[PDB]
Amino acid sequence: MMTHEENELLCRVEGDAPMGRLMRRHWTPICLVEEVGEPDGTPVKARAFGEDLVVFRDSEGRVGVMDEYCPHRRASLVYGRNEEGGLRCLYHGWKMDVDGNVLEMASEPAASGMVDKVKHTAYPTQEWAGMVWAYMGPKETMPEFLPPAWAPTADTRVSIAKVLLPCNWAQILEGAIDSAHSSSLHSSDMRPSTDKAPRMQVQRTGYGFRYAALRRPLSNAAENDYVRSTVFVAPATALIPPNNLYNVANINVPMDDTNTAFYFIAWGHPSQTPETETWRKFLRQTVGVDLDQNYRPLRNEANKFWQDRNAMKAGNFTGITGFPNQDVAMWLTMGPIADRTHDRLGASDLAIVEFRKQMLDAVKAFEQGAPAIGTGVEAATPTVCSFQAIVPKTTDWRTYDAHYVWL
Amino acid sequence: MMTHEENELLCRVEGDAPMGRLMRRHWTPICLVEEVGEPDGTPVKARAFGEDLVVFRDSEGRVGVMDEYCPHRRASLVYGRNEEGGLRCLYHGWKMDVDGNVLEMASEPAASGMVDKVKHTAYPTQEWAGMVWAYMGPKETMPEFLPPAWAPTADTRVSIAKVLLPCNWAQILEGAIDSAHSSSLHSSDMRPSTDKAPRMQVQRTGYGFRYAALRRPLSNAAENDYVRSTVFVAPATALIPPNNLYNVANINVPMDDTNTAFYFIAWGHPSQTPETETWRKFLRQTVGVDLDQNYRPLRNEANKFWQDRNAMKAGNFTGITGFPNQDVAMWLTMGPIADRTHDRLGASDLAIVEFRKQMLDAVKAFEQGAPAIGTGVEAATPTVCSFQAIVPKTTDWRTYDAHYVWLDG
Amino acid sequence: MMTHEENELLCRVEGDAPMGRLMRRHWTPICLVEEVGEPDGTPVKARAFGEDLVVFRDSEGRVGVMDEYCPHRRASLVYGRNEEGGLRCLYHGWKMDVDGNVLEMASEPAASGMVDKVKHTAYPTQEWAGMVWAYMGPKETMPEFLPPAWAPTADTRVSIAKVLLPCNWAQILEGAIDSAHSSSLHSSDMRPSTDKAPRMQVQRTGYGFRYAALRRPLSNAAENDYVRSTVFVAPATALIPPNNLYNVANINVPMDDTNTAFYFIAWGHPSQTPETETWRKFLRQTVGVDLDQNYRPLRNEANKFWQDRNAMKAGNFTGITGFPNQDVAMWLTMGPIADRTHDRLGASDLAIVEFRKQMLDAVKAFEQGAPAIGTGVEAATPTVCSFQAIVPKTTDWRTYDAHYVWL
Amino acid sequence: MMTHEENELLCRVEGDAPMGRLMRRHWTPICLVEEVGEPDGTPVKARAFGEDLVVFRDSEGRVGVMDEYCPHRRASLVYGRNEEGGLRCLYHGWKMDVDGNVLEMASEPAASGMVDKVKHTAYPTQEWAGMVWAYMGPKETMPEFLPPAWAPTADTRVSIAKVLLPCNWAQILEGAIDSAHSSSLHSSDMRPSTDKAPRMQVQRTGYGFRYAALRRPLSNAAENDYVRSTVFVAPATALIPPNNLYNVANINVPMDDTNTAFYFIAWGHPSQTPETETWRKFLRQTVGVDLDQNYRPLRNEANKFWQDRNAMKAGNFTGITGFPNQDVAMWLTMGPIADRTHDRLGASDLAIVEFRKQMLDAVKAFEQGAPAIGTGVEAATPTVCSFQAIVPKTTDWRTYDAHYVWLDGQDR
Ligand code: FES
Ligand code: FES
Ligand code: FES
Ligand code: FES
Ligand SMILES: [Fe+2]
Ligand SMILES: [Fe+2]
Ligand SMILES: [Fe+2]
Ligand SMILES: [Fe+2]
Repeated sequence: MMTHEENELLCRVEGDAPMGRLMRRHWTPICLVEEVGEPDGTPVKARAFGEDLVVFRDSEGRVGVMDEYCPHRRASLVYGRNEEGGLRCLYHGWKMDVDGNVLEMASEPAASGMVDKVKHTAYPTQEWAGMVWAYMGPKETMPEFLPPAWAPTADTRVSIAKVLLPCNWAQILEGAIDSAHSSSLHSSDMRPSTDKAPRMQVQRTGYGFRYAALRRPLSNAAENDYVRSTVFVAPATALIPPNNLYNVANINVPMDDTNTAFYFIAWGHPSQTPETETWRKFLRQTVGVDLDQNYRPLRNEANKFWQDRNAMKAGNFTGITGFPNQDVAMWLTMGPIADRTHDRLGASDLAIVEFRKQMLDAVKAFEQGAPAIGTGVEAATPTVCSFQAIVPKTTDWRTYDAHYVWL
Repeated sequence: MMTHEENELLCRVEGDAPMGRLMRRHWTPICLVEEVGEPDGTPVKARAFGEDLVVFRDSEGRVGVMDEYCPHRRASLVYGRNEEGGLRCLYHGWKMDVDGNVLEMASEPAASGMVDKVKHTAYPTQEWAGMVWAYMGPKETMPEFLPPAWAPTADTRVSIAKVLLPCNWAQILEGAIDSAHSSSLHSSDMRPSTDKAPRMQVQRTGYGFRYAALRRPLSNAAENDYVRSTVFVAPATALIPPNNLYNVANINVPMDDTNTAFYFIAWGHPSQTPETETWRKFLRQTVGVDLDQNYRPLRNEANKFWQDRNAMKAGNFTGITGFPNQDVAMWLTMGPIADRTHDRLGASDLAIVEFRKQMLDAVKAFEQGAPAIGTGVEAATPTVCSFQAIVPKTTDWRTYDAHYVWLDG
Repeated sequence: MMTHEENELLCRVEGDAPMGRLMRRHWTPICLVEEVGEPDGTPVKARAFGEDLVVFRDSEGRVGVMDEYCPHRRASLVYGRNEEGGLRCLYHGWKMDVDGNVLEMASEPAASGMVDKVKHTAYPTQEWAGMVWAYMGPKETMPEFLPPAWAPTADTRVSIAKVLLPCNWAQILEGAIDSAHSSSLHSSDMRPSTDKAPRMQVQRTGYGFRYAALRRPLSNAAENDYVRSTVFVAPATALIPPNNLYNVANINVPMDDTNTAFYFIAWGHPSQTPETETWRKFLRQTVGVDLDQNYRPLRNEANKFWQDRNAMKAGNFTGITGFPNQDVAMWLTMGPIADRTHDRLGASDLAIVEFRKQMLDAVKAFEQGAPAIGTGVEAATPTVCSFQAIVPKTTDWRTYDAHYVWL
Repeated sequence: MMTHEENELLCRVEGDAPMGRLMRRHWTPICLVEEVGEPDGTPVKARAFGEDLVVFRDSEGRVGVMDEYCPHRRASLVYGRNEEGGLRCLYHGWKMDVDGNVLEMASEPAASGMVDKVKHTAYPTQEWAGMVWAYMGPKETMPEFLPPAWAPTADTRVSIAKVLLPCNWAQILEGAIDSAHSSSLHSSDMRPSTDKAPRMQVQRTGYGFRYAALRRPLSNAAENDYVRSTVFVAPATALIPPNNLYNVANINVPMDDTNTAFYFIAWGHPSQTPETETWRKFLRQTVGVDLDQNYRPLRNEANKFWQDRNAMKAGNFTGITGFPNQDVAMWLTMGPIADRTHDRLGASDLAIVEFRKQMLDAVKAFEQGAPAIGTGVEAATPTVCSFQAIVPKTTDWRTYDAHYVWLDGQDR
């Protein structure tokens, strides 16, 4: 049984919070590449770990991620002019480059003490797989940026739905490591199985854990299992089981203690992996249709996530369209921070139990001096993958030589 | 560098707050005269210093400013019947006059002495320069109402834009004593200088301070300065440099700790000064177009103050229309109470630093029992004015004998 | 100069108007396959040549295209129940199959054999390339359905934007055979040339014509021509010059005399050709963003097609987003039926002149009993293709051996 | 098969049109009582047979129905002041009484000979059964006003849904003389029968016709019939079969050739008949929810009458809420004026066939000088009533001694 205090430790990320300090030891997505446009594009507002950030791509094509508020008198830089190699605040014309250097102050003299040497909070960035990433941890702790398990290479197609969700990251992450839920919630959105009650096994690792959900297959149940294996990559990534054509990953980024940037990714061979808008349409996460311009969902508690009771009477399980929308209805109705003090977990919760244990330990150990889970030598790499396959009851799923879906 | 505690002391006005108590030693604008209409007109809701007020113009034409909540069981009087010399609560028919006497209790037997016992809290009021004013301090401290420096007399055209802004008053006031910002923020809304970096000087006074921004003028920069002088009139009024035709003033009234009634005033000779709707259209502060019926801006953070990025690519500096809306975008994005603990000020902030020093000092002194800054003998006058002028480098600006713009210059 | 009577002959299609009789000798797109759904799906409203149609996919997966009004008392069958092998009107329960046989009249005695005697107007249909096609000509004139030039085969990716436009088809058609327009209208959306004034050459065929716009190339304009060839496929199809990756076609179907279903198609090899939603987003034709649910544009004359004057001052040519929406602005402002009586045509209009001449000749010939242009032996095939290429000055562009783009 | 010319003759009512003339020989509902308010109430805009009307209740409680446009320069009197025994035009202050007499002209010299010489077109009116009625025919043809069949007495509860529909009156009327439609269209809205194909029989009368829909009952089907008898009262009223508690009638007033005021009425003993808002909610014809403030439906073609495809997949027949909205979807999708030249009518259409033949004869006869159908000693009275009952096959339904539903199971 978790305690109130453990819940807080697990979930809070703003400012002081140990869990944030840990998370900030990993490279984090801040926003989509598509949001920042061309050189001199419109500046973008973002939010990670309780901090408001401005993101902008300068004349040379470099992407900056900085504190949103001007270093001078803290007007929002989102309104500023992005040109001639920096972002210029509207108010008194201080201009910053993408590394946070103040290149100029319109109403100030000279250069030696205030003009150049003043440095606006700004983080290292990278662009990869359709996202802008930043390292928001102590600077001297920044590792080399390496390909995530779900975007191994410059030629993988990566297609992203982003949805800003008004609840804490941990209940969303839990929903990616919860194989049984597909067999209820997603049962109108379907495998060689109808088994609703899979056996769970978890293998902890240095970066998180891998787990397998074992279902009785429709044929030769005596002989084999339907294995679906998911990878938990700490702090807040799941590699969930692929389909026959492409892979699927979830990364979640805490905007603050009660909001999360949810990224749902189709990835694989370009000829077998949907493009962005196809993927969004399939998921019902189309900007302008399912989401507003800020990728916030139009489905909400007051319209019951557009649930359709007549669809449900007709045999549609949830009456909610777009399987992630079905997920969201469940997560948001748990409240801004799910109260895990009131859970009644079961066999199906095994990987969620492992998540809670592992992450609580990892944050206490980190606070006492260990490496942040999944950093340095520990890291997951693209050798890590989820998969699904009919497997011999006498083969160890943990040693099964599965690779990501390609060609 | 201010502490959190100094920032609280400067900014908070509600209830006890020292700065509220200081500010209430001065007559305060409550709402526009336009809002109260005619005798027996619709009652108006206002808020000052964290109090909800009802304002109304009775059958004899007198304006009352009173606590909004009925003294019986505290239903809002804003819904009541304004007629026959009083405001009558709908609920049980208690009727108050402009001075908060209860004239009548519809359901109370004249038997009891109740009707003459209850007095509703109501403030002394004045109407002047198109505003309803009230005196919200301890009554025995009420001074004679004298004209503001920006409304000298009955023959002055005074044209007002009112905007209710969801931030704290002090960040708004600071935006009025901040000469350098025009040269960036308002650069597409232009004077005989292209100088963006004015050198600043202040002269402290009994009622606040005057400051001058000096810029190199376009011609004869060798021997002359372009002097723009702004007057800070404590607690929260800036006489901003005039143009060639008319004067510009700003008075800010805290509605509470995180909201302010902003009044942006064109005043001068009628023949040279725009009318109200012309001024509002010029500033894009038109009720029904830029503002709702309560004078709240339709521009906001969610719509990004209607900033148009294509206009900015085309060369417009802020892509925001109406110069005060460009100011508002900056003030509001600093958050409901700007955190000055995080400022990094520079040369261009000298008046703002002065303001913080003087007001923190004035509030401390006032708590210790000194008179509230700018009251009694020390009060600003119509002779105090902002000014703009090409001035010889050998003339001390503090010495320039300026008058407020009138006719012919 | 065209006369009023020639303008009407060319443009009108309702009733027995000869041009509509001519067009109905060709298999015609009625709606997209994506509107009709699964077996027993929601019936769809369509309109072609002045007739309101209902389209539905029955329980066996067959598509019907039928007069919209019930043959009983003419209630709309769009509201009917699509199930159990047919479409049943709500009012008295008459049930039709996709061939317009009445299977049952809920309320009629079976004895007075009326159920066998009543047939409902229903048209032969075909599904191909993501569209539902019908043959709306006299029944015995129905030709074998062959693949159109832009959808050669079952392994071609065809991605379709559909827009319902409130003007007559012919002006929309003309817009696809008007090469010089790209060099103005679409100048901010572009090429091997900045020649704004192409010289024009046309070659008539039995199914339409091909033309070439010849531009001065970026140099070697002494040696070469930059050739873009478009193919007019009568009556209302334009195969437009490819890009280096995929092919583009336009087929327009008159809904009536003043409205047109506009189909703008990307087609080619699946790995080089965008998916539907990608195509629609590129063109700003996304349902729910640019279009309402009936595929009508939200851009219109009262909102000036969302023309942004600020973008124009910043150097964007039109201030209108999505190049087809730029064309649409121009077409709809010419009025419901463009008044060709008041054109002042120039050299750039040669292909438009050919079209006017050929279609007026075609329909005049057809009234006197000539086979409809482009039917039978003369019909365009996938060997007929548009192209674009530098063409050393000394070659007949007419002899150029282009194929569509594939890999 | 009707001709185009016969369709036009049956349906058009504006101005000269003979059907318009025929219909105007009957007292006509113009609006609901509840629209006219109290004395000095807000003037009401109404429209019958192609004329725009203003309706107001004056200071003394009387109701006027008059040409909407001021007799002076034709400004709308709907905007005028209703006070001091009259309606005064805002423009130049001409003031008219409910009889159309000009009481005053604000700007005309007191003894300008013009005052008591201008008469504005104003019709005789009657208030009854929660409606304002007017006599819009030639004044010397006006008959005494008698109770409608469906509102026999001052003690009767009458509850009305009014809906302004954008189609011609005749296709709406036909919808009420079409027993078979209920067994399909209204099959999710349901009786001692599941028979979908009633046998039909008609009995012509001097005011219209009665018809009987005969279905096999669910018990003793070989001996007994379930009889639903509807009465058509010309020109545009149907007394529809009652239920066990109360009575149901439809009166339709053409607003012009392509718009119709539809009144749908529950009536009977006050303790057995729902109140107005009850009835409206049940039918989904509530103002502010189903209808705008002018009683126009928010359900339309563009939103497919809010047809819910999922409800249909779950087994609801039409996916449209409130049985009249189901009717309306069918009527309006036939077009502003249904084209009867393209019908293919079967046995179920017998009452509609009869209505078409009867009303085309009546308007032909009338145009040539016969009395208007259903005027005079010929008038339907409250003795005429629809009914529903199980009846032995050996009994003639024409003979069944029906009375309108009243109390318990006893007559009135
Ligand atoms: S607040 Fe940004 S430059 Fe002054
Ligand atoms: S609350 Fe105001 S009179 Fe009672
Ligand atoms: S109108 Fe369709 S079955 Fe009667
Ligand atoms: S128009 Fe009515 S009084 Fe003149
Ligand atoms: Fe899920
Ligand atoms: Fe400003
Ligand atoms: Fe074009
Ligand atoms: Fe019905």
